[PDB]
Amino acid sequence: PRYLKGALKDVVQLSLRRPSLRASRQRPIISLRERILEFNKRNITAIIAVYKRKSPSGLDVERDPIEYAKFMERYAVGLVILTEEKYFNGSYEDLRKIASSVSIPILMWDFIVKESQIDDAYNLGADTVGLIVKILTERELESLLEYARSYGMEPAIVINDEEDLDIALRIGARIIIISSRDLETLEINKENQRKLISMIPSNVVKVAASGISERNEIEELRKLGVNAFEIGSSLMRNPEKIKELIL
Repeated sequence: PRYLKGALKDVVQLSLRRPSLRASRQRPIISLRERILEFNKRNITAIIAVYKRKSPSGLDVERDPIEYAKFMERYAVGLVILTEEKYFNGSYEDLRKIASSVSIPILMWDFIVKESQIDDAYNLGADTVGLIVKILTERELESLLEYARSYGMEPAIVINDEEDLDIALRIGARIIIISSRDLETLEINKENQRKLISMIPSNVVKVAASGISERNEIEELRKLGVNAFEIGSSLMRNPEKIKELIL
């Protein structure tokens, strides 16, 4: 991984130390990219609902994974499931459980740093994974992207700045997550997010993340070319906000 410090470095040490999992995948690979695109053509708002019990940028929510997933199934273009243990209190089990209960596409969000964590996604039912630029060498990032593709997965590439984005373009990202929230400071910059978005080619699926909270924002960002929307903690709090958000 890259040279790091503080909370980030600590997540990446744990992730490297993280025990693999034995299991057989019992679902098909459902592409997140392809379904975002269907929603666009179908003129339906593409919301990606996140599941997380805890995050550094919210208060803890105790809530049933399955009940949440089954509920979002009626509405969301897909689900993000956190499986990072320390900072997000997530588990592979949340993934397994939800994966056996819904058949919308599932992205596993963790700090992915080695092949075996990709094996776990696959083995557990995840349709795809988040690859984090700020965390990986160009080499590792290219290496794990190829590896995810060997299973049939098309990973999302998560970005914050122009350097991130340039490296996503290097590897030929097909799906990019543009987060406005900095991993370290937790500062949100929507102005920087908008510029990043303007700089991304049309042929690439663009998902805006962090900070989104109302249909007007979603509408403004759609006019700017955004395809789908990762929405987290507020849906954890109030899952039925998504009916409002998809109008």
